[PDB]
Amino acid sequence: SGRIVGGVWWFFTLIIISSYTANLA
Amino acid sequence: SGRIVGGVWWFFTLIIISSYTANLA
Repeated sequence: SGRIVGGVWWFFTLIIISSYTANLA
Repeated sequence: SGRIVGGVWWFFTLIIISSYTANLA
C-alpha cells in the first residue's frame, strides 16, 4: 500500500527533476 | 534530526548534479 505511494512519488519526482535538468539545459 | 540533514543535502546535491548536467549539455 505504501510501496505504490513510494513508486508513484518516485516516478513523479523523476519526471520533475528530468524536466528541470532539460529546461535548465 | 539526521533526517532533515539527509534531505537538505540530498536536494542540494540533486540541484547541483542537475545543474552540472544542464550546463554540460
